[PDB]
Amino acid sequence: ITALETAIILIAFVVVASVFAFTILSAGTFSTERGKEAVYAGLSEVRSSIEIKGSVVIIGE
Amino acid sequence: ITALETAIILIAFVVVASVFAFTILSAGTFSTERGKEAVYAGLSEVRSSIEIKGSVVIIGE
Repeated sequence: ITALETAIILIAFVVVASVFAFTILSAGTFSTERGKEAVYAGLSEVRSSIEIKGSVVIIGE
Repeated sequence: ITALETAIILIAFVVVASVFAFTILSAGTFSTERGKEAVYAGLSEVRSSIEIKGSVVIIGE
């Protein structure tokens, strides 16, 4: 007797673990993507800049 | 577990540096502009003298 039912719980747990493992794999991929994008965005902002060259001229009507 | 955690803290520190960096850039531009005004202001004052020519005359009522 004891042999047969042990099989059922045996399958039941591995299926749950596999489904959980699949979710972690998908979740981990999204997290890394978000982190990578943040670094690229930060570097772009620091680099961009404008400076004024020469004197300012004003024209009277 | 440690992977998912580390992404969240990592983004937090990058954003803080980005905001701090932006503040420095804007702050530094103001300082340079103010320093430049002083030199032009100083030079203008030195050359703006005036001089008396001739003799002084008084008219009797």
